[PDB]
Amino acid sequence: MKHRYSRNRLYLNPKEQELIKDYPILLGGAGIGSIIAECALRFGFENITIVDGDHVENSNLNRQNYTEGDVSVNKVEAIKARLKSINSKANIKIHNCFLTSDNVEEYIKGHKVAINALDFSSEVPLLFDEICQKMDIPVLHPYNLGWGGLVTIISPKGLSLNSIAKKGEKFNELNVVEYVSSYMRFWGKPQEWLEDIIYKFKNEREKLSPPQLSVGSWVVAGMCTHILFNIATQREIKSFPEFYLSSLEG
Amino acid sequence: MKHRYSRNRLYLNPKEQELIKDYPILLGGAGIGSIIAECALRFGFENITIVDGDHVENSNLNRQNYTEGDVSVNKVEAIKARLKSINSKANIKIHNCFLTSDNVEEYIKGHKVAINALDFSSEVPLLFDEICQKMDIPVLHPYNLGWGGLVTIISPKGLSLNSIAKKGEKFNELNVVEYVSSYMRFWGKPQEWLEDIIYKFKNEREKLSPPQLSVGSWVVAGMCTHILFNIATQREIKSFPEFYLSSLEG
Ligand SMILES: CCCCCCCC(=O)N[C@@H](CCCCN)C(=O)O
Ligand SMILES: CCCCCCCC(=O)N[C@@H](CCCCN)C(=O)O
Repeated sequence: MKHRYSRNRLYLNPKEQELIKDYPILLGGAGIGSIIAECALRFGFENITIVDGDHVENSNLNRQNYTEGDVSVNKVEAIKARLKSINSKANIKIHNCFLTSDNVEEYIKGHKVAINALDFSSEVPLLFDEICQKMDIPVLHPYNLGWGGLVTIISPKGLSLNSIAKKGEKFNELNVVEYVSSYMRFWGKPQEWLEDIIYKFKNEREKLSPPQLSVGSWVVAGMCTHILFNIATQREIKSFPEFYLSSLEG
Repeated sequence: MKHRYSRNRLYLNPKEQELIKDYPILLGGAGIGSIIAECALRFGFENITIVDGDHVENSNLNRQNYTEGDVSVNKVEAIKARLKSINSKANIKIHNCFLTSDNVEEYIKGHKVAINALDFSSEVPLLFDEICQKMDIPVLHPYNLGWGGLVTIISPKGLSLNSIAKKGEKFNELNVVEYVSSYMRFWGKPQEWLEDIIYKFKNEREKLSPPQLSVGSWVVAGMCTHILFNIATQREIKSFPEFYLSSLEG
């Protein structure tokens, strides 16, 4: 293995390090995804495509991979600068574009795995998954539950997130999180912290974006890197409606 | 709360955000601690002292908070640059020196909590904890278990790591990790992945440094930030001999 991956030994053999080096990852969303990209790059995944159309905002600094100097810059330009300072020989391809129903299929082509970190206020979070399923591309959905990291993998031949959507209202991250907490309580392991923050968020007078913490960003980035390593080396993983939830109490 | 910590709301109230802002943290060791430092800084902990005498090497980039440009610079110089580019008004005090029996007490004095990330090949890992107990400074011990993050907190009036050290034989991180695996198995939760890497590492022909992965580093950084927040806000915590273990498998 290379001197950069020296301490990866025993956990990974030389042939696995080689395999994940060129494994093409598609990253939709450079918010929580900017933390995921660094952890995955340092692990050894050197072929990452990042698509995001937002700019770096002040409020990102509590949980995303940007600096004071990055504010007002395209997230994709900023995270590529960061990633290429970690690994100059890395293959980091960025696109400062929003995903739409018209362009999303062309971006997906050519990748072996995808990470759906798209805001539900755009238009294509679920269509993205539908297209990936058609192409044998498993999809990681990472969520920042503040204290917890949540990941579920949409597998090509399995259920989609549609199963938790009601046909009359739009579907966002609050539906996934309400699904997860309800699942946990039903099966005898309630996450009262998660139920508490769901309750607090719903009863807010003003309508704001969900809160997120650096802890959940860092934990979910670790989970994704492990899941990516498992998919690339064809080790077993749980697919939706199953999920991975990781927190200080677990 | 500044607009930088805007998305921290509900999880933290404004009075909690202010408290951790000036909460003096001592971080001994800027390796795994460099990942911990960023996650805690973005969370709102703005008063961090970092002590480490090593320089940045190539093998650090697979799991530590450094870049190719940082290589050959004092780890403490690199991590202060990284952190201060995230938050210019942060109070980041560094010391480019190894801790010894003579200097370790004066570094500890003045902090409310400490993170002992000191290599067990130095002379002061256990003495570091003893002084903190004498001063009512709880000590977090974070460990990188590859796929897992492990944190144990030494509380001032509780058991120290001495309890698992053997009178007469040398004590290193493998003793801590072997206690955790044995403890988990004792309780019917064997971590066979963890037991596997211990076996592989012990039966290594050559004597090398333990492997570590970016996955555990990112996970343990999140755990430490949650634990730090709980200690500052006087929320209950688990003390050694109990510990926190977090992995995808759990
Ligand atoms: C009230 C507590 C619930 C918190 C909601 C989760 C918010 C979140 O994790 N949002 C990601 C987008 C990923 C979505 C993938 N379908 C981001 O803002 O990057
Ligand atoms: C064979 C598997 C066992 C792995 C050993 C754990 C190594 C580790 O986590 N070492 C930290 C130092 C923190 C120590 C705190 N008392 C570092 O190298 O930063």
